[PDB]
This record gives sequence, structure tokens and C-alpha cells, in this order.
Amino acid sequence: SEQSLNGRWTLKFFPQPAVPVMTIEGAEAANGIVVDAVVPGNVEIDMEAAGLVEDPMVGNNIYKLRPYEGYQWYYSRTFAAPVVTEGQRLVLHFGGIDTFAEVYVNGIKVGSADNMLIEHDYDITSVVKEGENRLDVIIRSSVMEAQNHFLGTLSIGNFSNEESAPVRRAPSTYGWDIMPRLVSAGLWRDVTLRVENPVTIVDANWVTLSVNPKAREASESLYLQTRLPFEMHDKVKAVITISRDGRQILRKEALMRKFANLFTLNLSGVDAWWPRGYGEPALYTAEVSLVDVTSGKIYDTKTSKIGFRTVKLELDEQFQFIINGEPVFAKGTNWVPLDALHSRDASHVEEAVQLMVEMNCNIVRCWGGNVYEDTHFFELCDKYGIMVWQDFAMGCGNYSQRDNFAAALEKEAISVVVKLRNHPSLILWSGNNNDRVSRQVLSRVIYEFDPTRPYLPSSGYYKDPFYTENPSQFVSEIGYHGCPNRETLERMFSPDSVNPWQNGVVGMWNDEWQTKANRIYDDKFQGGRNDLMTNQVRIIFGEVPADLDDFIFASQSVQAEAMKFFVELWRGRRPYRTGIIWWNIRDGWPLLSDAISDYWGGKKQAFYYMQNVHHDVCCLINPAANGYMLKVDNNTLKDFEGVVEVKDVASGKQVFKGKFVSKANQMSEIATLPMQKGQGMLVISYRIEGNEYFNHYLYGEPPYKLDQYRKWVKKCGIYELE
Amino acid sequence: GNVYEDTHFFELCDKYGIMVWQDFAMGCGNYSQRDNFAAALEKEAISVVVKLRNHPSLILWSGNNNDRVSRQVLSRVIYEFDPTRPYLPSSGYYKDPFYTENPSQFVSEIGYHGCPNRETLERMFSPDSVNPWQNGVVGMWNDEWQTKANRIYDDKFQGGRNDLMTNQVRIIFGEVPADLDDFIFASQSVQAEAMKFFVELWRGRRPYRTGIIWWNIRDGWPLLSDAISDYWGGKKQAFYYMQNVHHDVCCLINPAANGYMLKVDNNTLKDFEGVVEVKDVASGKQVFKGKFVSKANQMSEIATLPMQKGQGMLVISYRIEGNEYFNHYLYGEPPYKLDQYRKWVKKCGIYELE
Repeated sequence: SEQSLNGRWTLKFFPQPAVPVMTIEGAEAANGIVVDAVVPGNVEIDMEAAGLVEDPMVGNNIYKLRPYEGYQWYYSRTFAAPVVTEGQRLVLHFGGIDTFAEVYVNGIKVGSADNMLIEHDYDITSVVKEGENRLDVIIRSSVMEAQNHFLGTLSIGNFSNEESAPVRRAPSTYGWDIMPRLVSAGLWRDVTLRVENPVTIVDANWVTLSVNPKAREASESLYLQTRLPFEMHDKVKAVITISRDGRQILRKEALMRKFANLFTLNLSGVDAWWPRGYGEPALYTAEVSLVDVTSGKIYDTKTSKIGFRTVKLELDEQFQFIINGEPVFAKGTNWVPLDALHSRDASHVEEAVQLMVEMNCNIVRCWGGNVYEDTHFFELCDKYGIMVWQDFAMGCGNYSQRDNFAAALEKEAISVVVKLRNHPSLILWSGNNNDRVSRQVLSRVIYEFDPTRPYLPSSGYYKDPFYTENPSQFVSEIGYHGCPNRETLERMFSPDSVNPWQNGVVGMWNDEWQTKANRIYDDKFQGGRNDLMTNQVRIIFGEVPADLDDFIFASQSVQAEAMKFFVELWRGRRPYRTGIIWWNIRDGWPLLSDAISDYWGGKKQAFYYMQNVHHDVCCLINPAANGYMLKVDNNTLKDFEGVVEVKDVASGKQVFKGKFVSKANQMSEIATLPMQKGQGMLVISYRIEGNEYFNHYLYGEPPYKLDQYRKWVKKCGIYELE
Repeated sequence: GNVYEDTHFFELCDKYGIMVWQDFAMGCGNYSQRDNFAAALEKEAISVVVKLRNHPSLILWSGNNNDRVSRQVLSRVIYEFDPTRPYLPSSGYYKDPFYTENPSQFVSEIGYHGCPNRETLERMFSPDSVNPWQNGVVGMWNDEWQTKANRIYDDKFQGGRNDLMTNQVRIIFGEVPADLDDFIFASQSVQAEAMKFFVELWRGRRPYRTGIIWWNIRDGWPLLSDAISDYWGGKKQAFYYMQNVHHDVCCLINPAANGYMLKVDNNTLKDFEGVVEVKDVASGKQVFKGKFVSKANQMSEIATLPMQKGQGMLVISYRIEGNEYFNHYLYGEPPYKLDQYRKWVKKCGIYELE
């Protein structure tokens, strides 16, 4: 059984002195404040519930959490230890400790945590009592831990904070241009008590050796590691079961004559796992149990949903992902922190993944500035067919080449790889970077613990040749600023600061708008990152509107047209272009950013534009001095037939009407359209297998008139001005 | 896969002139890349290198394998503690093109199964299990024979490794003999002809071929294996065949659709002169007689012999500096008749059927 230690804990906080508190008698003796804390949680959530801090999402209140970065946090609770039989093991499991802390059980230290991003398991079998036991965790300041290290030259001056270089925490917690500075602390993931038998499963590594999708065959390997007392050798059998919706497909039983074994399962009548568009995300329940051959008692059982899929990164001799022997075109978003207070991430995962399902992304890149997402995130990507590109947790910056950092990074890499290597959605590991970390440490971990996935050591006007003539087949990062919806503006800003213009002077941002750009520290300055919004609006629409609703529509339209153009340009230049990962789909804080949706679920206009150019089959138009090139792109393994009609919005004249055949996994040209005069919009209507789809193309050259573009969008009949 | 031999082993190889290729103790398998295993392997490598680096017979260190162990740890130990020896990070029908058209100048591993002598069978097997056929059914091994294949764990199954003995016999001699003594002679003859052919093929294709290391000479347990001698000293028939094609100067014959190519190979630094005679065993007809000059450390061709009809054996007799030497060549193509091959071996006058 598994007993949960989540719930109400006791939290005592106080400023950290020159000598950090490491013991219990020191934590109880320190003059501090005591509050009721919820675990999993962040300490700022507990303090806001106590009325001690104000909502950091509103105004400049984010800077008011500054003093608590030098505090210590004393967690303490009491649990009932279950009765253990002789030979069993009692494990205390922490899913998330932020970050540097000493763990005590019954006044005895059981471990010292030093990594925010990985789990920490402790054996407390010999230190527990009978009845109620006391658990104590004394966390110290993450910021002050940086001064225990001497930084290398290239670790200073990067965009990532110097405080983030020598420690193993999410880099964006120290502040970024898309995430606030909120280091925080606390037990931000589950804390559980586990009772393990003498015979228990240490790890079950499922690996697809081969997959024959057209034959509905697959060869799956199970690298099983167990704890097996020698008196249990030749007396325990491993029971392997592959099932789908309850129906049993294969059952293999084998006697456990050694603690580690490889079982190869040659399956038939099983479907392959495919990313979105290229097929179904077929998942099968894989269960392994350790059963006594005499009494039949089950000692342990591991269950998960696995997918039969092969992954190969073909480096062009600038790459292309090969899934099940087929070259897929990757279209997706970068994944940023779901929340600055990362204990709330698990409450956003389901709804945020749905943003990618609605977008019809087939790939997602987990940004190295974020924590590693939990298992439930990958379980969702498994069943929705979203491939996962995982960067290791290092941000814009170079890191130490010494042995201490390598050992800490090796311990972290092995932990996260073992935790995630069995998800079919996971397809790539990246160093996000001569470097020991990217070309030796991380590559050596992938070499030993996951040889079946590739490892990569490193990663104005939207029609400007900088974007157009970029020779990369696979773009990994690309984004344009977009002002959030009015409702999100009124919620995060003070009433007198909702309008951005200080004194009404167009272009000069007030202090609260400068905070939500994002200004990491509270320095009073004018301009900076927010000027990107007015600059991009001034280019496309000539002048920056003074009215807020006009400025919202203008800024969201610039982001919408720019983002839609990049996707249509990459999908339209196949088969040379092999993939596009844009930045980004969702904000992790109430902020002014280049994401296409906010922290509160407010979808910007770019989200609807991007959604209509991410379909499995998409009719689009690419620019040409000869006029318009009507194309259709197919990101599936099937051919589709439809009828497409293009008419001019301002005149109502029909420019083209005819049927098309979209060949599988390729771009097909439909027709070349006559060049229209001046500026305007073409509406693209096409029907495929009884379903209506819609797209558009804005012709002409900037500067455009804002009021004219708005009429064209409303008459196009696709997007609401809202 | 073995321990490191002690000093007395290398002292013997020193005085008998046997070069030693030493693999580090890692077996068919990849190993950890972490620091703990590297430190343990480094401590082990330095110890064994310091212990053995002064023996003249020792000529090569091998990793038996991007790998830290083979391309960093072990190579770094050789770099510092023994820079005067090289370090290498890594290593059916016997006339099938898989063996014949193998382009490697130096073969490191090659072997064929051979049933041990009757005396070794009766010693390691229970009396009712000495005969391999369970219920007399030819091909089905009893449990004790399945154990000595070798079955690592006591799983009751049929077939597996032991089927290699009957398969190789069925190829060369058409059918598997039911009589034990016939099966012993058939299995040992298949191993003997296959092993002798590989050595004669590599020695006969010099100077392109540079060396051959066959597997293996002795068993380390009472077992059914591809070694040419058992744990109790029982020499299989392949040992005597191999011995006659390992001489410093060896007259041998390599196959050709044109017939037979009588060659002589020299693994010395001296030239030798002799007289060689080849006659057919079944007919007694003399096929060739004449003198030869074997140039040092090279293969020299003597003559091309006329192609004989059907199947048979040629006996090769040659005298060098007052010493008689003997070899043979089996011509024709399988399947052969077991009783006919046995007569040819007995009349060849070299190997005893025992």
C-alpha cells in the first residue's frame, strides 16, 4: 500500500542568518512566524492564505515577495508509520523539494536534498518508531546558496541569472522576459509513504525494438530490474501482460532466476503509435508483476500505457524526424512554465495540453528554463499524439566544467531519463547549449540509459528576408508580441493603469505595464521590451492607436498575421522545410508577452489564426510577385480530395473555384491566382469529407489601414473581433 | 570471460615461445560509463599491467569490446604504464562462402562442435545417460546431455545448442548415426575436417592472411563443446588433424574447380628443402612426387594436381631434413559416406580411429 503524506503541514519561516539553520533544535529555537501550509504547495500560497502577502499577479506586487528569497522554511508534520513485516522496506518519497534542505525522521537525518527538479527517496525502515513519527524538513535560501561557488567567466553576464548557474533549479524562477522573478520554495509535489516487499520491482524499461504498422506487428523489449532475495530465486515468476481496453493480447510468464532480465515480446495484432495526423496514438496497457510460484502472492506490480513506435533523427548532409520509418513534418509550440508557483502546475496541465490539442500540434518542446513536467503531462501527450522534445534544465548561459557540477547533473540526468524513457511521446533529449555538460555528461547518460532516443547537444516585418530567406529546414524558436485581451488587462492591472499610456502620451508605458513586460527587478525605466509592441504595430498599420481597444486589436492582428505567415511559409515550402516550433502557446504568469494565450486562458487572436493553418490538410497561399500561389499541405499518411474556393473580400469577386487532390505527407500546388490590385484580403473556403474549413490571405504591402483590415476580418466571416 | 592467469602461466609462455594476447576481464556485454566502475576498472587495470608488463610473451592488451571503459579508461592505463605494447579497444558447411569469402586478414574466433571421446562420455554421464538418444529416438537429447551443452540454469527443454552437433554431422555425412561410437567418430570427423580446412585456408592464402586464432584447445569443465580436447585430457580427433597443419613448414592443398593446389607454408625465418609425394588413398595411384623449396615466412606453390573423380582422399607425405611429415586432403563434395571416410582415414595411415 501507499500512504499519502499530503495535506496540512506546519510551516515556520524566518530570515536566514549568517550560519544557515541545519538542525531541528536550531529551527525550533529561531525566532520565526508559524502558518498552516498545504503540501503540495508553495510558501507564498500559504502566506497569501494567511493575509501576509498580496496577490503577486496584480500590479507591481511581484516585487513585494523580494525579502522572502533570504528566508528559511521549516516544514514539519506527524505521520503514522505502518507496521512492516520482516524483510519489507519503508520508503519516504518526495516528488519535489525546493530546494536545499535537511530531512529528519524522529530527530534523525535521513538525507540532504539539493535538486528542485528530481524526486528524492529515502529508506526510513530503521529510524521509524511505533505509532506517530515526526517528519521535519529545514529548507534554506536558494539565492544564498549561489555564494558557496566561484563562477566561471562565461557563467556571468548571461540572460539566465548568475544565481542559477551553480544550483539545480529551474532557471526561469530567478526571472526571465516571459516569466516573473519568484524563486519561492516548498514541497511542491507529492509526499508519500511506500511499503515495499523484499521482492519488488526496481525499474521496468519498455523499449520498442521494431514496428511493422501495416502488418500490425511489433517487437517490444522489457528491461526489468528487481530486488530479489536469494532465497526467492527460482521461486518468483514475472507475469507480463499486454492489453487494450481490457482485452488481453499477450501474456508471458517466466521464472525469475536473476534480479535483472530482458524479455522480448513479439506482438501481433497491435497498432503502432503515431503523432497527430499521421495516424492514431495507439496505446496499450503494459503490466509486469512478480508472483510467487507456490502461494501465488503478488509481491509488486508496475502498470503503464506504452506505444509501439520507432524514432530516428536524420541529420541532413537541418534535420527531419522519422517516426515508424516515415518522415513527419513537426508543427508545435514551446512549453514554458505553467505557473511561477510551480506547485500549481499539476492543476493547469490538463487544460494547457488541450490548448495544443485544439491547435493540432504534433510536437512540443519543453523549454530548458522550466522544470521537468511530471508523469501526468507525458501520459496526456501519449494519448493525444503530441511528440515531446525535452531539453535538459539549463538556460541561456554556459555552465561549469568542474566535477561537482557534472556529478550533480549526472545524478539529475539519470533520474529524469529513467522516469520518462517509457513514454512513446518522448522522442528527443537536448542539451539546449568542448562543453563537458553537453558533449560528455548528458551524452554519456543517454548512451547508457536510453540508446533508443536521439540526443542533440544544442538546438520587424515578418516578410523581411531575415525570416523569409532563413535557410534552416527546422526552425526551433520564433515569436511576435501580442497585447492580451482587455479582460486580462483589467484583471492584472490597477484600474488607473489598465490604459498603457502614461499621461495619455502614446508610446510611454506606465510603471505597471513596464512590470509585466517582464521587468525582473524593480528598476524604473522607460521603453525596453514593451516597445516591441508599438514598433511592430507601427510597421504594419502605420501609426499606434491611442484607443486601448484599437491598440489591442492592432497588436493582436500583427501577432496573428506574423505567426500565420511563418507557418504557411514553412508548410508551403515542403519538402525542403521539415518542421516548425513556434513560441509560444501559453503564458505561465499574468504578463504582456509573445504567447498566443494568457495564464487565465484568454486566447489572443493569433490562436485562432494559427489554428486554421495547423489542420492535417490545409489550403493556404504563399506570396509571389506573380501573384498568389494556392497550395494544400498534408501532414497525414492518407490522400484527401476536396473543393476549394477563393474570393476577394472587399469586392466579393470569385478568384478561383475547383477541386484538388492532396497527396499524403506532401505539399501539392492547386493553382496560381491572378494578382489583385492594392491591398485586400482573400477568403479561402474548402470542404473535405463533409467538413468545412476556412483560411485567408492578406495581399498588398504594409502599411495597412487598421479600420480597413478590421472590416475585411469581420466580412471574411471566420474570426470575431471580440 | 576468464580470470587473469598467474605469473607461472606467462613464465611458461616465455620459455616456449607462445605470444600472449590478453583481453581485459569483460565479457559479451556493454558496461557502465559511470565513475564508480571506471575507478574499479582503473585499479584493476593498473594492477594486472604492472604484474605482467615484463613478460616477453605478452604482446597485446585488448578491451574485448564512445565507450569510456574501452576508449578512455583502459587506453589511459596502457598509455601511462605500458607504452611499449599495442592496445586494441575491440577484437554449417566449413566451405560455405561465409567462411571462405570472409575478407578479414586476421580471424580471432572460429570453432566447430565435436563430441568428446567415449571414455569422457562414460565418466561425466550416468550409465543410462551415456547414450545421447532418449528412447533411442535419434536427435532427441536426454536431460544430462542437455546439461553439458551447457545449460546454465536447470530449464527442461529439447534442442538448442546440442543440435549443432547433429546438424553439422547431417550436412557432411548425410544422416546422423544411431550407434554411439559411429556418432562419436562422425562428430569428431566433422570438427576435424572443418578446423583443418580453416587453418589450411588461412595459411594457404598468404601473404594476404596474417593470422588465425581458433576456438578452442581445451575445456575447463566436463562438457560437450567445440574444443578439441576435454577437461580430463582426452584429445578429440581434431587435435591430431590440427597438429599436422600447424608445423613450421606444412605441405597442404587448397580447393580449386581446376583441381588441387599443392602448397607449402613456412612460418620461420629460414628456407627449407624437401620432397613431397601425394597419392590417392582409394586407388593407391601416385598423383605427384617431386622436391620443393619453401621460402622463409611465405607461402610457396609446389604444383597443381589433376582433379580426381568423385569423392576420396589424398595422402600427403613429405620429408624435411630427415624427418617425415604427413597430411591429407579430402576431395569431392558433401554428403560423404561415414563408413567410406573411416576406411580412407585408416588407410591414410596417419590417424587412429581409437
